[PDB]
Amino acid sequence: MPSVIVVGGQWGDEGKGSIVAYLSLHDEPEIIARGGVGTNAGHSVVINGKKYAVRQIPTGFMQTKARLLIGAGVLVDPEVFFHELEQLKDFNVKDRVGIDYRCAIIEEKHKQSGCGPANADRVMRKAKQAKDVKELEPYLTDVAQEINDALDEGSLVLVEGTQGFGLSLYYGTYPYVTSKDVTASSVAADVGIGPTRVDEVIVVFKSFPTRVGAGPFPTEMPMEEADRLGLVEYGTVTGRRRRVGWFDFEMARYSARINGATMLAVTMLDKYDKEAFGVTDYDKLPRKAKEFIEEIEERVGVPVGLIKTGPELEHIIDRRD
Repeated sequence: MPSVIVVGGQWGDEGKGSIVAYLSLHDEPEIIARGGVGTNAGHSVVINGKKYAVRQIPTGFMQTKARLLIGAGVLVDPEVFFHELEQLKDFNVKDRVGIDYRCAIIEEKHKQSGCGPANADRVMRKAKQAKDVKELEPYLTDVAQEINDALDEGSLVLVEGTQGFGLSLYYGTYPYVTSKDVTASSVAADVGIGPTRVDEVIVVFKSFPTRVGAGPFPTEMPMEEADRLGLVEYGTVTGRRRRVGWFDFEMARYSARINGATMLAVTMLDKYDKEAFGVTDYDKLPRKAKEFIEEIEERVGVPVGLIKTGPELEHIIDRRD
């Protein structure tokens, strides 16, 4: 059934984790594969007051009745993998987690995240694979296999990528980008699925774009201003203070076009307008809020099917009728 690919249209941290979590529970997909680079991104989600952060395992772990797979095109770090298996032991992920036996491994000599150096040898065919380490075996499998199997069985499959279009290796702010393409097409290749097998493509966006480290930020705002509006965010893995800037409709439109976005997702709308916090019904949104949304759909050319009005799961407006 309608396979959904979730990717970011900015510079990562758009809240891809929250969206995947919502869909995992509301839609109840049978498979939740993870794509992208590796563990250099910690997708977070707030489950009833408790904040979570995963870098290896998909952000759909809350859905016990579903397998969590990791695409072959994704780098795996044994240290973080097992760490999260313990952190999520309450969800019994260790029983439904599968790592493609063709995934590249991130060794300490790479970490010297290590995703960059890892891919360096990856394309140089010098790094080992998942089936080369003993610790990783009871989880090995063929993600491309299971995904296609369920896909033919009309089963729902949800895949999530990492980073954002802005960090794309091809269409990103080179050289200030990741070590690979993060478009919906790439994510599909990471899990082993044909482009014609993809039904829906959701490009996530957040009221205020953010950056991590050097890089061109046209809509960037003085951090002094980011403090007044209260948009100060810290990396879930580095604790680094991300740079903030106002929405970039131009980029949003472009990033949504190349990704062939069939749906748009907006998050942290409450940060743009306090009067929108908790809203579940679009019609119950304040003028200012509706203005922003409508403006996005007209500037991007794609309708927003999901709107996050808070960090909690219930804080979201689902209009995918």
